[PDB]
Amino acid sequence: HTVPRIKAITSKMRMPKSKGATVLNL
Amino acid sequence: EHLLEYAPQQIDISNTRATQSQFDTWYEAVQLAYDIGETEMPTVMNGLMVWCIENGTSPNINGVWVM
Amino acid sequence: HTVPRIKAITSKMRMPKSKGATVLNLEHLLEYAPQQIDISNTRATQSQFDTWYEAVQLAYDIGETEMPTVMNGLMVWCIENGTSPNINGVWVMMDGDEQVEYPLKPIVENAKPTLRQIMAHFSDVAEAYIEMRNKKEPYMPRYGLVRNLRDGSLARYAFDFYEVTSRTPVRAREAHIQMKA
Repeated sequence: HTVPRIKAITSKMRMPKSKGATVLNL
Repeated sequence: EHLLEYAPQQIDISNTRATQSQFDTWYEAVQLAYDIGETEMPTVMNGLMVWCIENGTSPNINGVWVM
Repeated sequence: HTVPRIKAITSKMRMPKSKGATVLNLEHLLEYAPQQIDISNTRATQSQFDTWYEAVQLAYDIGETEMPTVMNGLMVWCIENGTSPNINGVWVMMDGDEQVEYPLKPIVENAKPTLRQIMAHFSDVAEAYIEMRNKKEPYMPRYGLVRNLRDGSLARYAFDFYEVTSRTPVRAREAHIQMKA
């Protein structure tokens, strides 16, 4: 009796990266 | 011979109701899209009938239904 | 001497079933009884109405303590006109025999799915306002006014965004057949 709620899938954003390091300074 | 015992229910051979295969595909495909466990889906379809009584059966393709 | 009674044949109901398993949950169904007002295709969902009400607040830049005033005139304005106006334009309110205007672009653009289907939240209250006005003068909304209609008492049910439920009088319920013909 918890009336299932459709799970929300948050598509993780893809920071540009070089040599395993983010380029933009958030 | 076979005709004398071939007596199916009227409920079964109709042009209104969908075949058991087509209903099975719809019920399974909805489960994959919503991603809900089979033990909890009875709840979801429990509100689907109630929602479709209060409205039509040809709504907008894009939209939501409320429980 | 038992006077045979015609036997009763109970036609067993046919639960929908997939892979030999009932789909409906009979337990939950016996207490799942929501209001008719809630599950409708006319009224917008509480989330969509929340987005519209919040987004309008950001666009107009008015404090939440004063916005009730602004929406207080929005319903009255939409009774006197339709619910599908020009995207670019204004709606008028009133401060003591003077006009103040507000842009109509934010109101009619953040109204999903349509302004009628989201402003129908106000349709219940609008009956109280119209009845109050009609108690001091002959009041008729301009929509039903110019819809070939002539009845006076019915005017409580003669605006564009009226939603119909099981408690509307038959005279009201049969009316919308002719106006929306």
